[PDB]
Amino acid sequence: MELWLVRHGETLWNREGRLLGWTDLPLTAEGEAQARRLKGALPSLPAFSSDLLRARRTAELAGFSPRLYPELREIHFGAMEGALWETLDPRYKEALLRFQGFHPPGGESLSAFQERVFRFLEGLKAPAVLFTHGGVVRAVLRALGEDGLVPPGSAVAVDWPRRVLVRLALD
Repeated sequence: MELWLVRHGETLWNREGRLLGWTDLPLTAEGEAQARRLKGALPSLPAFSSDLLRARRTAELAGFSPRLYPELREIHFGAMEGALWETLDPRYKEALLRFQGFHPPGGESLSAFQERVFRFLEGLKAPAVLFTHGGVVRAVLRALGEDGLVPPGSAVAVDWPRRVLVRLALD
């Protein structure tokens, strides 16, 4: 089933390299610019969005009026929220890089994150545009056997749960 996953525009922590999860940061000026560039580049399909500010605002600037679902939220980093990637302990960096076995204190385990995301995708009844987060797009891409990193404000269309159709990056 055709689904378009959109990574929200940049926030300050994306520039600073800090783990951004449920911290409700706003888009930067550049992030809003990136969101506007998406308007007209995405198909006219029903839309869904994470309820976090940066995602909702991206959907709005991209010309959509999405139905909100917390299930589309980025992973909850708990006590690691805001931690600099640079300073992340080796076993944590690798855990995140290999995308396997991770459960920060006060947060969500990667397993719970995946279950939440995939259960949501399974429930979709028709093609749609999903405004969501980097970690969500990465979970989906990795499950499809591909590199899960995409630029902020970019999108990826997939035939769920089979393959990636296209990666759309705008400048």
